[PDB]
Amino acid sequence: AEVQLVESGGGLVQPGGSLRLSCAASGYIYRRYRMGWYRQAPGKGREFVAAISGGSSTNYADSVKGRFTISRDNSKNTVYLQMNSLRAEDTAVYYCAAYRIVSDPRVYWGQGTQVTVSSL
Repeated sequence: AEVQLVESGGGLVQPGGSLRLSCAASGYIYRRYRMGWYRQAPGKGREFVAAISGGSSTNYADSVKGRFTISRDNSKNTVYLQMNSLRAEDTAVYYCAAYRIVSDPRVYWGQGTQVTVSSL
């Protein structure tokens, strides 16, 4: 079975703005895998942002709860991360991830998409 993760939607935006990240996964992943978003700012490591599906309820980091919204679109096999009320601390490389703890010893990562929040 094919395994592929395609991210998009990043870029530059003013503080208080909105960006929408997407992650199209192959049907083998989108159906039976937990899929989460992680971000890595320059100088730090990857940290949890939001996750969905996989039988588990939707989860958010406390710093983004109420601002970010994760969702699924069955007609596109795509997970979306809506980011509203963005701030400078949100500047990072956002990674889409898919993993299953029970049987698969692997976690699948996307290539990363840049999200910059500059005041100009």
